[PDB]
Amino acid sequence: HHHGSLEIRTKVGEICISKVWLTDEQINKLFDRFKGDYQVVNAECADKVIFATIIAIKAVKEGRSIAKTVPGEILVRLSGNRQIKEAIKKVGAKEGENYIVTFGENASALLQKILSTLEIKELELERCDLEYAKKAFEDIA
Ligand SMILES: [Mg+2]
Repeated sequence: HHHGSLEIRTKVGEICISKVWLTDEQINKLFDRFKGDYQVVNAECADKVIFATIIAIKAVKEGRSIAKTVPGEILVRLSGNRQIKEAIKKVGAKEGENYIVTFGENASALLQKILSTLEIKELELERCDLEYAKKAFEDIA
């Protein structure tokens, strides 16, 4: 824009993700034990989780987020529901296949820590097909 302005950063830092199997039992222990820079979501494929996480990190940083924390804002952005309670219903962790995403300075170690400590089984990361990725992008960006 105007000559002399920043300098506006596109990068949000490292984001790590794994598709996992979680029992209700594992989901309980996860939320009780871990309080940091992660979220667990029930999503169709990985790309949309990454899009939601990027937007959530940026919106929080810019003070333009709907929810007040990144984990809350991931749920809002991934679901498209401004009400956190409604977002949780749609894309919150559910017994079965989930994605764990971590972000911030120690993203990779945190993801490893969650996975290792809870002996969580990883599944093949599933990419969104291009049709879905197009839709997810228009929905989120
Ligand atoms: Mg599901």
